[PDB]
Amino acid sequence: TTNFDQEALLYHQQGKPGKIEVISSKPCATEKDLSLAYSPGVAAPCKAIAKDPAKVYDYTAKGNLVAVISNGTAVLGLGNIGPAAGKPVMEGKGILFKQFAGIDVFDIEVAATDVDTFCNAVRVLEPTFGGINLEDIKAPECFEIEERLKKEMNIPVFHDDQHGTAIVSGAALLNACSITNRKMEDMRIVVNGAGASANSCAKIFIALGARRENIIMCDSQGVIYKGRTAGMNKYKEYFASETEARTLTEALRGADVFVGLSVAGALTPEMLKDMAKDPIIFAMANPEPEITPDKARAARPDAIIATGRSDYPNQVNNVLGFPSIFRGALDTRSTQINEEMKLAAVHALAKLARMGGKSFKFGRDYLIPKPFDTRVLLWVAPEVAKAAMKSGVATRAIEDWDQYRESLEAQQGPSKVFIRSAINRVHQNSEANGGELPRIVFPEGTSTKVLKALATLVEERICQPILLGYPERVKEKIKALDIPLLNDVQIVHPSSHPKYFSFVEKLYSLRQRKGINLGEAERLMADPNYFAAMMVNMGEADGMVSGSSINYADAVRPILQTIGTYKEGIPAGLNFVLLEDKFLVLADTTVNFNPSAEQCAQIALQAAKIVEYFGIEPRVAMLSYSNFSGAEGTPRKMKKAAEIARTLRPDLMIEGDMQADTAVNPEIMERLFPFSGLKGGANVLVFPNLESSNIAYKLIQQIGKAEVIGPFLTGVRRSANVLQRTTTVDGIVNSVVFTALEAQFIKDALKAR
Amino acid sequence: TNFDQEALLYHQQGKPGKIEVISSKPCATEKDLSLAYSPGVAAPCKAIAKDPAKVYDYTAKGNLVAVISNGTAVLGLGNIGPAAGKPVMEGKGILFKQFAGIDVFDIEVAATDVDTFCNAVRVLEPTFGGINLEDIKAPECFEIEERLKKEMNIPVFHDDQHGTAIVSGAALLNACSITNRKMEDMRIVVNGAGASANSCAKIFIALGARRENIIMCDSQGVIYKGRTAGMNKYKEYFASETEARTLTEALRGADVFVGLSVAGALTPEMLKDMAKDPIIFAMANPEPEITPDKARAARPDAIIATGRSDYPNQVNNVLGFPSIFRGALDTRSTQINEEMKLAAVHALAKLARMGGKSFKFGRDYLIPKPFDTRVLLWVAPEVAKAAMKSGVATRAIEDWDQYRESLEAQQGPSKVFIRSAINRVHQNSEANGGELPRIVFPEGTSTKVLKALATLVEERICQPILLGYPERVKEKIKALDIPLLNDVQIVHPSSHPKYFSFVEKLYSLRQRKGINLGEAERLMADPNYFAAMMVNMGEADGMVSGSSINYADAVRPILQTIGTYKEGIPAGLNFVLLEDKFLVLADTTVNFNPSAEQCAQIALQAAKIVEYFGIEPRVAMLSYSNFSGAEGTPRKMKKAAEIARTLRPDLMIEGDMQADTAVNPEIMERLFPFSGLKGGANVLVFPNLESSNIAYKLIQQIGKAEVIGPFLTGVRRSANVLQRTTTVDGIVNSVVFTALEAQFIKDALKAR
Ligand SMILES: CC(=O)SCCNC(=O)CCNC(=O)[C@H](O)C(C)(C)COP(=O)(O)OP(=O)(O)OC[C@H]1O[C@@H](n2cnc3c(N)ncnc32)[C@H](O)[C@@H]1OP(=O)(O)O
Ligand SMILES: CC(=O)SCCNC(=O)CCNC(=O)[C@H](O)C(C)(C)COP(=O)(O)OP(=O)(O)OC[C@H]1O[C@@H](n2cnc3c(N)ncnc32)[C@H](O)[C@@H]1OP(=O)(O)O
Ligand SMILES: CC(=O)SCCNC(=O)CCNC(=O)[C@H](O)C(C)(C)COP(=O)(O)OP(=O)(O)OC[C@H]1O[C@@H](n2cnc3c(N)ncnc32)[C@H](O)[C@@H]1OP(=O)(O)O
Ligand SMILES: CC(=O)SCCNC(=O)CCNC(=O)[C@H](O)C(C)(C)COP(=O)(O)OP(=O)(O)OC[C@H]1O[C@@H](n2cnc3c(N)ncnc32)[C@H](O)[C@@H]1OP(=O)(O)O
Ligand SMILES: NC(=O)c1ccc[n+]([C@@H]2O[C@H](COP(=O)([O-])OP(=O)(O)OC[C@H]3O[C@@H](n4cnc5c(N)ncnc54)[C@H](OP(=O)(O)O)[C@@H]3O)[C@@H](O)[C@H]2O)c1
Ligand SMILES: NC(=O)c1ccc[n+]([C@@H]2O[C@H](COP(=O)([O-])OP(=O)(O)OC[C@H]3O[C@@H](n4cnc5c(N)ncnc54)[C@H](OP(=O)(O)O)[C@@H]3O)[C@@H](O)[C@H]2O)c1
Repeated sequence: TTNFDQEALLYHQQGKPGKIEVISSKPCATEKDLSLAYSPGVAAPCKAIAKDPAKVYDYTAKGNLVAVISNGTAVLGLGNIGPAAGKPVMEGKGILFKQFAGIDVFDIEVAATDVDTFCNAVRVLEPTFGGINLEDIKAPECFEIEERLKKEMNIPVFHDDQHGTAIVSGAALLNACSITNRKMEDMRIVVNGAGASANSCAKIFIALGARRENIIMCDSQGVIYKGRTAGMNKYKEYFASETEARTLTEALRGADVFVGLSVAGALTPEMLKDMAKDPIIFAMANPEPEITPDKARAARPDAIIATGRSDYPNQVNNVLGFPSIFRGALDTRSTQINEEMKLAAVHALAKLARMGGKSFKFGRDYLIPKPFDTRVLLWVAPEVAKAAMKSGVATRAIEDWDQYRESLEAQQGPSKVFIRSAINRVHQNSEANGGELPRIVFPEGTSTKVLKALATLVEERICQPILLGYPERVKEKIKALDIPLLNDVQIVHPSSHPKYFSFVEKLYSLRQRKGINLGEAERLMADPNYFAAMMVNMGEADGMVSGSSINYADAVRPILQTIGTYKEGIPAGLNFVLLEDKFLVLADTTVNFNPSAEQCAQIALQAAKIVEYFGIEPRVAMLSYSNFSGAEGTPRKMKKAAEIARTLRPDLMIEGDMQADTAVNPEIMERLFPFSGLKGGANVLVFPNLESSNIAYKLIQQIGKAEVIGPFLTGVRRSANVLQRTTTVDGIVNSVVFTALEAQFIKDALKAR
Repeated sequence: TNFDQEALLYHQQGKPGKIEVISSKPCATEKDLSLAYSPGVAAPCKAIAKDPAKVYDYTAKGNLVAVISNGTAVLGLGNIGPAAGKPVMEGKGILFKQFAGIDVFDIEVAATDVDTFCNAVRVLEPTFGGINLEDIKAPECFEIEERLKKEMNIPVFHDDQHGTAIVSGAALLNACSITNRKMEDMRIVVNGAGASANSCAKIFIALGARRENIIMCDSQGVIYKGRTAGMNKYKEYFASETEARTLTEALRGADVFVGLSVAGALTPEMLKDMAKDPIIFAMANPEPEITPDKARAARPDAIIATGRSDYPNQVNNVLGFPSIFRGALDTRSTQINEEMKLAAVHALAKLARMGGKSFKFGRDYLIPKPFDTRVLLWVAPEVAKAAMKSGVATRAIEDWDQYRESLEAQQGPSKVFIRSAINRVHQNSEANGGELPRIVFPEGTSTKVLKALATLVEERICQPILLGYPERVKEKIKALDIPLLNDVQIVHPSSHPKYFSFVEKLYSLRQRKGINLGEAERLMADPNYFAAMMVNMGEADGMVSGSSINYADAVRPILQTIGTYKEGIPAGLNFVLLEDKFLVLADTTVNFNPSAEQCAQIALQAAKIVEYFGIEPRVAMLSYSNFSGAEGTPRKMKKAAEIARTLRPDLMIEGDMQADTAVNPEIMERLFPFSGLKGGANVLVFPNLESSNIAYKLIQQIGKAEVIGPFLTGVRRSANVLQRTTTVDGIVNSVVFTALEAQFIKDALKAR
């Protein structure tokens, strides 16, 4: 097993067994609350439901809970493994459910291998569950089970295989047809394979506007022809086309859309020559796609390529369809899931792809929205609800949409989507630039944490790393760590680069009158930190990430000495604390020992600019130990800093001084100090000295369940970032992601000048 | 209906459910998605293919029970349907999680028929690691229990019958063993041997009783031979030899009276006719069967242990199912065995028989209070012993020390710290003749203070001496509609009989510090100064203030009047109660910029409090550098750590560190293995006021941990100052700990 395999194995091993747990929604520790929960004060909701049964949806979590039910017979690529071993997949499905829609998930791995036991056992769980997701059931049992369940149950039932990927496939097909200006009246599709996904795709395409005679079904044995005596399954013979294309090679003559859903290797360049004008190719059977996009473009440049892998664009992911469907169904309190909801979802996905703080560009490489696009939910969950306003079988029938919009936004706070949006923005910036990752120089080439994070960063295509150090030693360390992904990395020895002496001359010219001459300049450039700073300054790299193996002072001194600050800029750290519904920005945590009022105001302005880059209105607060006291010492300095920042940036909302609770709690400020101009809480917090900010952010990172990312060195001319020496692998990954974002922004700003 | 509306908020409150499901493992990134979803999620699956039992090592099956039901008998109500019973099942689940740390699902089976219910629960076997099916109808409960025990391996447990049996046996064994009678030969009569009483009688006969040695008289008369009224196939398991039918003749009141059903049937004439030492268990209906006062008045020589929460000797299921099911789960036990039931009842009896002290085992402490922390820590290991002895646990058994460590970790400070503080307050009050500490509140006309005082006086913690106008505060109390405050003591500072003596003593204290008789008379009108003088002169045990005014103006009179003891420095002490440990931040209120000696003294004081709370203190002098010793704060922190080490050479106090290095053992061991601090630091000493204040306030607000404080340490007497931005529950916690400190200081002053 590789390093990733071992990490995945230990993912469910370390700490508490499993991944999911059940906790009280609100705190319950007091004896009065315990009596409210144990003494017969909890019988009152039962009596309330007694007079109104359906009202239970508002009297419990049933309306916000989804079953995830499987028998362990179609677990990914494992085939039949039994319900016992199908538990971690259900846990992962529930994790994805909560991540992408915010719905509580109950994973039930029922041991009903027989169809009758499944049907007569699932039906009895109806009154206590708000919706069921069937999955991981092998054919042909799954089709019959779902068909019986849909009629025999009065609450929505969804199958991730019978109505799963086919929604994203239909959205991609709609976008491809719009690109090719071809209507659904005369379209040719050959759905290779005879699995659940193939039949689901065929059914939804037929219900979408395709003609059943035009479409054909192909499998391992061959194309189902008229009067076929092989494959006596009812579902297989249902999608039987009267033709003579049993041969695989000749079955694709004049094929408008490949939509291939068979194992890898079923497509060849000679086979690719058999497609019709402007064909569309779909991958299948991860992790090996049906055909590589590069060879498809080389052989047939007029074609359109869609894949099921993260590496190549146009990723068909099953996570785009189910979470929004279920969120819309439950919030609208729908009593069933019909084809109208799925068609509405397909239309919404196609519309979103056709048309944080930015988006992609419509084209041949963007037919469906990326799975990391949060707006997906906001653009398809209401639409399903819209279908619930027309199709029917839905109670409640919410009359508002903005309230629904903000309710949906409440379930996608920064703690869930901030890093995902940052990585998506990095990908958008790289792809819009031609497809080159920013060059990030790592002075610590022989650092275990840096290399272990570089494996993930290279796999995720975030940055192009340039490790500094002796090539032999870093290669030995990579081989010892067993990372078969950094073997092709670029390693640059400091005193071997062709531009090394140019860097020495540049540093000598910069600081000739600051205590450095040629003899000292060469020795300084021998250091990896100074060489990395010079590389970043001179344009040989976009950014740099150092300080993992040394203290912050001697890791940030070369950056300030070489790269320096820009006009009217002060170097300053900056941390993002990603809470449930907001992210706070603490500044500064790393550089300034005891900033004055002017320095505090400048730090506040820099932090506000960084916040505004992310599309969030900044509200600065000058933290202190006193609430608008203005007394001698820190309160006076914070008051003066707030006034200076207000004069510099009048349109903002700055106020000081105040304590942390007054700043970050709008209710406290409104109740106690209604005169202050800061309304709604503060997302930017400027600290009086270094000890306060450093200790506060480290304590929040350690003992607080919230996640902090940083510190990021702001106020420097180029994109230089220093990691805290106590960082972890994930901290390095996040910091490198945001360093790549900053480097791309700085490079784009430089170019557009 | 706000009590129901509280759960309706729990059902809306930006959260539409009483319970919710979160992810213990992180899920925020594409790598995390690959780890949790396909194709990475296939990697553990192939691991489980070799051995199915490895699910207990991979998935959350081990810590997963369910409250299965059908709504046939839900709480104090008859048949209601599976749909309408969900809130009570969710309450059972949250009780499970709170008192045992067990994740629990809420499944309702919409089937009154036995066959479908049994089929569904049997087929849910690999889904769940344990079954706590509860609130099903009877006597079909016996049938479903037997069928499920015979069908699948995982332990099926009916909470009602067996938990009632365990609690009844625990209350009965100690009572019988102290009444000069035996539970095996002396003819006990009891009341009931059916449904839950059937399990009660089975537990009794397993604990010494029998069918022939013990004559059983039922709640529904008697289930002996003859009369066939209200008979079923599962009732004659305890036929007796008494041949009478009427309660007067069938029941002669021989040894005990354990009623579990039917309305109140206990007459004073019958209690007089009872032979000797009436042991009465009158849980029965949701409503009390017979009130304990009437039964006690009927027989003065009677020892009555009712089964209601309104009276002492409480009987509850929280001493039953949680600990025993935790024990069964931890060993991956197969099915449910009687031996574990007798082990649990013996553990409860021993715990009942054997902070500062505990309530005397007499007529009031037959069983401990049904929320005590030691209950689980005692019952669960014994249930594990029984499960191992019965040979039903497939999983191997390790040393019991690690098991006890895990059981203790199941209930960290965040769940039990305030409750244990309240219990210690009550124990100190009981050990002091029932007197409560007198706490004087300078702000007698503060809405938050009065609202918190309602709960504080309802919980019997402190005695308010609210200062201010005797009429204005009464008007405020009437406006806020708090009845319990109608009997509190209101003192006008300028009209108290001891006002002039206090003025004279204040003038004597600070005659050479800018205060003369006129200025002392002017200052004693201040409620803060008067409360401080009251505490200093012993007329009140403690005081809390600052809920409306800023900290400086609220703490200056305390420092000027009460002062600091020898070798003491005033400091603010905050407790951050995390899931596994509690940190102590100091100082957060007073010292603008303490020096090395001041920081060392603050650390010593904080270590003293931590030692008082029964935890080994580990001190860390926080800074922005990691053992750098550079000019400025790092050098001051290093010097302070050295001074504190020389002062108390038995604690582990380590240099200057960042917060992450201090509170994380892994970072400390990996980066700085040359240090003397091991296992993390539970005491943090900050270099200045801004750092500590901002850190504690930010942790309180944006963190998910509970911060209680700040507490004023280093003063001669008990006197705390609340934060201006405090809430009602914060005031409640601060007053609880102020009362605890006042009791400790009064006890210290009583001697010498
Ligand atoms: C995540 C963590 O680990 S946080 C740890 C806490 N932080 C620390 O321990 C480090 C705190 N900072 C410091 O100790 C220092 O201020 C350092 C390391 C930034 C600089 O060391 P110093 O001896 O003060 O300065 P140094 O000689 O390196 O100065 C380098 C350059 O920075 C510039 N500089 C430093 N601070 C500032 C500032 N606030 N504004 C503008 N320029 C500045 C100087 O002008 C100088 O430029 P020059 O070469 O043209 O003269
Ligand atoms: C994306 C995130 O997460 S952070 C988002 C932050 N949002 C913002 O709006 C950031 C605000 N702006 C900034 O931080 C910066 O000032 C930026 C991004 C505008 C970049 O400013 P820069 O382009 O680096 O300024 P710079 O001073 O280098 O450019 C002016 C010229 O002076 C030159 N120059 C100035 N000082 C020096 C020096 N010491 N040595 C050499 N050249 C110098 C530069 O080479 C440049 O010349 P060029 O354009 O021919 O190459
Ligand atoms: C929870 C929150 O909101 S925390 C808010 C942040 N904290 C604050 O704003 C308050 C910080 N503390 C202070 O400002 C001051 O130190 C105060 C208010 C406590 C008192 O300091 P001063 O106002 O200078 O005191 P003052 O001159 O009135 O004397 C008061 C007494 O306190 C004593 N005292 C004050 N600080 C100390 C100390 N660190 N050690 C010993 N004694 C002390 C003085 O000796 C004096 O006693 P004395 O009259 O017998 O000589
Ligand atoms: C419980 C928690 O959570 S925190 C745990 C840790 N807490 C602590 O350590 C708090 C410490 N608080 C205390 O009171 C200390 O334990 C003590 C008892 C040692 C302090 O002693 P003090 O309160 O200073 O009193 P002291 O020992 O001086 O009293 C002896 C005599 O001096 C007299 N006295 C002392 N100071 C004065 C004064 N200013 N004016 C008049 N008489 C005085 C007392 O009247 C007493 O006389 P008596 O024998 O006739 O009764
Ligand atoms: N969007 C996605 O990335 C996505 C979504 C869902 C599922 N999946 C993948 O789908 C798989 C599970 O579902 P499935 O229905 O695809 O399983 P599957 O039915 O086993 O997939 C292959 C089947 O297609 C037929 N087939 C056609 N041409 C074939 C050929 N040349 N070689 C072999 N078989 C050929 C065979 O069926 P006959 O023997 O009956 O002819 C074969 O059993 C997993 O790999 C899962 O990851 C991917
Ligand atoms: N130890 C505990 O914490 C504990 C235990 C149990 C109950 N309670 C409390 O008691 C309430 C629940 O009541 P419950 O009925 O489930 O438990 P219960 O009153 O202790 O059980 C008595 C059972 O006997 C039967 N019975 C026979 N005659 C009866 C009569 N006249 N009235 C009532 N029942 C009669 C009923 O079963 P049939 O309907 O099958 O005859 C009933 O379920 C809740 O408030 C709950 O909190 C607490």
